Amino acid sequence: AQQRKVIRCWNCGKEGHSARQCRAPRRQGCWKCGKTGHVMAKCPERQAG
Ligand SMILES: [Zn+2]
Ligand SMILES: [Zn+2]
Repeated sequence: AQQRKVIRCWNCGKEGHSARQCRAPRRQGCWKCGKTGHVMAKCPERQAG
């Protein structure tokens, strides 16, 4: 049904801008999984937590 989306703001995920202007608090360091300061460079990707 509603199949349409505008530029999704990376970092927070909001159709309206990108990651250069978005820095909300809810932000998530990594993005392939979404967690916090941690990033793909050091993302555990599902661990013992
Ligand atoms: Zn945003
Ligand atoms: Zn991550």
